[PDB]
Amino acid sequence: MQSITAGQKVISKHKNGAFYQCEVVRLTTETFYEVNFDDGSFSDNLYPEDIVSQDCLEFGPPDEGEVVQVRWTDGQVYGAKFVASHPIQMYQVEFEDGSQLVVKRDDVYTLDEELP
Repeated sequence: MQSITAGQKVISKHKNGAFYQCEVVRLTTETFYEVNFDDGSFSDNLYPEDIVSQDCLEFGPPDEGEVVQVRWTDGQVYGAKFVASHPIQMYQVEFEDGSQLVVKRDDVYTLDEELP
């Protein structure tokens, strides 16, 4: 399948929920953290700044297995153990209204292809 490059016109969903033509402004790598909470539940999509026991933006990820504290979706702090750091290629897109999103490869379509 096709690689997508910066400056290409593509089709993707706007924040309102409908597909429009947009432009790829830049390619980015986003780094997600994976953790096992103390109750045994698992998260695969934490950001580095969500670790509140150490400064991961300045010093990089925890060691595999390391005890951490996490600021969660409810705004509370929970104990966890660090599992892994998972980098993903993403695509910053811009619509005619000036709005922007950062999205996964599977959310972008070429002008020539059938939707969805």
